Amino acid sequence: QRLCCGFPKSCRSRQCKPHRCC
Repeated sequence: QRLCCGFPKSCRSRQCKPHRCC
């Protein structure tokens, strides 16, 4: 889905932090 890099709500996760969108 639009998780970690899709929408910023997932960027608060440890795994999502280091993405290009995060």
